[PDB]
Amino acid sequence: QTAVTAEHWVDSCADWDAWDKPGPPFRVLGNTYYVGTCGIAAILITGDAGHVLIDSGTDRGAVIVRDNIARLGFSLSDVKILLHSHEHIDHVGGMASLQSLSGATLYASPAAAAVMRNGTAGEDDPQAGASFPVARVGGLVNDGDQIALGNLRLTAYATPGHTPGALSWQWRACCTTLVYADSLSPVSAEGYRFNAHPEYLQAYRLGLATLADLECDLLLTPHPSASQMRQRLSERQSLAVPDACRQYATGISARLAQRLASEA
Ligand SMILES: [Zn+2]
Ligand SMILES: [Zn+2]
Repeated sequence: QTAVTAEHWVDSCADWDAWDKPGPPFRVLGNTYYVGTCGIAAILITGDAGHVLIDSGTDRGAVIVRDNIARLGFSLSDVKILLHSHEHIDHVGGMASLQSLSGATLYASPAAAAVMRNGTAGEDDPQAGASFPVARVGGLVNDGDQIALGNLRLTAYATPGHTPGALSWQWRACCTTLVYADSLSPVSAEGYRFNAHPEYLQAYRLGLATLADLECDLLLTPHPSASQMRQRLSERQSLAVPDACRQYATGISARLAQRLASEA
């Protein structure tokens, strides 16, 4: 009838907080929970035949994710499937620790699977320049592929640009359609330059135009402040906004247009 631990989250976590700062878990909607840190998001989706967990945070943030899952009363061994947003250390750095202690099978896009297998980028990664423990990928996720676990059902959408193998996940919670849209930010390491890889930008455009048109009632981001999750939690009754994915993707296209303006 209102938050309850999401109110505690607003009091405990700030906007653009530290990646490894401990934070409380709260319920997003129905079977979907937030189990991430104050700076890095981790999405837990519970079902009758196990749970799905998206993203791990860093190797230090995975300790907070493990704690937050236990705070809600859910068993880590009941986490049967691990998913990812994109293959950066602040989101999948502790994936190997969560996979080892839960026994879940980790699904990843081909480009992300190479990073998890090697523990590092990644020639075409815009931020190629910290390594993390290697993880065991059990399945490959392509564009439009579905993930099934009992009554749970998630569909992935290849939305590269921030990373070559970034994914955006969409599921239903009972209804409401939630979308875990990737960071998609036109950020990179100094000296990478976006305009040098036009093969990388057309696919960037293709995923952005796909994300904007997805059925999308509630928006979630690996960096919570990317979708103003804290403001939506503090200001309103629900996290769901009409045209949430349409506004977010248009904002990314605006940032991308200004990023390509810094070419010359
Ligand atoms: Zn990133
Ligand atoms: Zn990040």
